[PDB]
Amino acid sequence: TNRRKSGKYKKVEIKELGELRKEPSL
Repeated sequence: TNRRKSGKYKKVEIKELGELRKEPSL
């Protein structure tokens, strides 16, 4: 993207993996 919006964007990756349920992406 033209702007990464990083960190806030980066957490969305593990958020979709379910960090809200405590399921990690690692």
